[PDB]
Amino acid sequence: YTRVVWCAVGPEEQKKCQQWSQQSGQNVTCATASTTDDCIVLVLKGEADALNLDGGYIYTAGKCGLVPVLAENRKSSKHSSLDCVLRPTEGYLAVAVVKKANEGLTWNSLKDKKSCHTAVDRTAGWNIPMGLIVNQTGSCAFDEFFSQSCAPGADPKSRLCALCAGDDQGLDKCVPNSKEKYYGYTGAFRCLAEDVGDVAFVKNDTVWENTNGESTADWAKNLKREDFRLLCLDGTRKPVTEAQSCHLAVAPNHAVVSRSDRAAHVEQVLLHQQALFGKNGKNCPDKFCLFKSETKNLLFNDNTECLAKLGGRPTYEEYLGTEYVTAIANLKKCSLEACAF
Ligand SMILES: *[C@@H]1O[C@H](CO)[C@@H](O[C@@H]2O[C@H](CO)[C@@H](O[C@@H]3O[C@H](CO)[C@@H](O)[C@H](O)[C@@H]3O)[C@H](O)[C@H]2NC(C)=O)[C@H](O)[C@H]1NC(C)=O
Ligand SMILES: *[C@@H]1O[C@H](CO)[C@@H](O[C@@H]2O[C@H](CO)[C@@H](O)[C@H](O)[C@H]2NC(C)=O)[C@H](O)[C@H]1NC(C)=O
Ligand SMILES: *[C@@H]1O[C@H](CO)[C@@H](O[C@@H]2O[C@H](CO)[C@@H](O)[C@H](O)[C@H]2NC(C)=O)[C@H](O)[C@H]1NC(C)=O
Ligand SMILES: CC(C)Cc1ccc([C@H](C)C(=O)O)cc1
Ligand SMILES: [Fe+3]
Ligand SMILES: [Zn+2]
Ligand SMILES: [Zn+2]
Repeated sequence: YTRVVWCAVGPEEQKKCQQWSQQSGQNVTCATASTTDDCIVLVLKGEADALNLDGGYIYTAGKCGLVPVLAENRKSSKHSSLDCVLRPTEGYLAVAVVKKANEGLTWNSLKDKKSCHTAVDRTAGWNIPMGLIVNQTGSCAFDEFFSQSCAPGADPKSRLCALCAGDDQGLDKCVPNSKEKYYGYTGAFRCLAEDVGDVAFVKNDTVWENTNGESTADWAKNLKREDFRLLCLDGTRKPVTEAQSCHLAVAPNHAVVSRSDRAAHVEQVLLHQQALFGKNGKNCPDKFCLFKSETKNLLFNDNTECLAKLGGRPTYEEYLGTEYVTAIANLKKCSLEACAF
């Protein structure tokens, strides 16, 4: 059935998509929206087929009837010569990161500091750290906990957007797409590295990928792992090598979602597209790589080894788990079941 329309979020994902579209022979084409929620509406209307989503957005989409199709999978220590496509996903570690030089900042003294978040509604950037903090303060006024924030996706006039920079020209401040300089895993870690915020809520991988030479980006060239600490829930501070034992939670991997009636077809095309543009793919290193965009995580995370079949044919609830779903239900109370569209 066998053409797929991919939904790109913002102009740089559009660029990368049009490139993929060309190389694929128009087997994949591109719709673009300004936000993930908008791409979710395109999918429901049937005007696009699929896009890859963080867990907090798999929640939104799943209430509207969309279904997990294929999950991002990275380099697992355990689970050895099992083919990547069939290997269970591990999850990723959500962490809070601070500068070592900012002595005496711990989980217990976050109040009134400056924070950097991936975007409103994302797992490691928003849902986990704010669900914890609402639980802890027994208060729904998360908008008043940090003194200033960059939380792309909140009111550009509020203090939740005060730290956001916008694009090259200072436009589009606090849009939840990669035009916002501090958007996403990479933008929130940048927000911290340049000392705009005191704390970044990212995942474990982000600190490694942008330190000790792994990046090459001008802001990240000189960043050293030993210059950062993770904040643990018991009040302590650990080197970034201790994430197994100092994280806020383990997150379900980003996954491709589609409308249930398109799922089989979307799944077939993507297995064949990764055969060509994935890690060992026929055409990757030389014509086109799907999982590469210079640390920008465009369409897919740059560390993705493959897209993996699911097994258990899970619903979105089962995919996310009862642990994670009740956390979001509870947090959403502050802002009991319906498609928000
Ligand atoms: C913030 O606090 C709320 C309220 O405590 C957390 O939601 C609550 O989560 C618990 C445990 O995950 C749910 O209870 C039960 O857990 C046992 C353990 O296996 C299980 O056997 C039961 O099936 C049940 O799920 C409980 O429903 C839920 N409570 C309410 C009133 O909603 C939430 O996890 C916390 N937020 C974060 C992000 O930490
Ligand atoms: C565009 O899509 C079609 C359908 O998948 C591809 O044409 C098929 O290629 C497969 C695998 O190489 C063959 O075994 C089929 O017999 C072909 N026929 C069909 C189903 O039409 C084509 O490979 C795709 N093009 C690119 C460059 O990605
Ligand atoms: C935190 O993230 C880093 C970055 O992904 C993980 O380290 C990588 O681990 C794989 C094998 O598991 C190695 O092949 C890579 O060379 C490592 N990458 C880098 C950039 O150093 C690390 O394992 C994660 N830590 C935990 C505890 O999950
Ligand atoms: C660790 C992460 C990748 C996911 C994860 C955790 C639990 C479950 C089951 C269905 C559940 O917790 O309800 C599924 C997936
Ligand atoms: Fe995420
Ligand atoms: Zn844990
Ligand atoms: Zn099931």
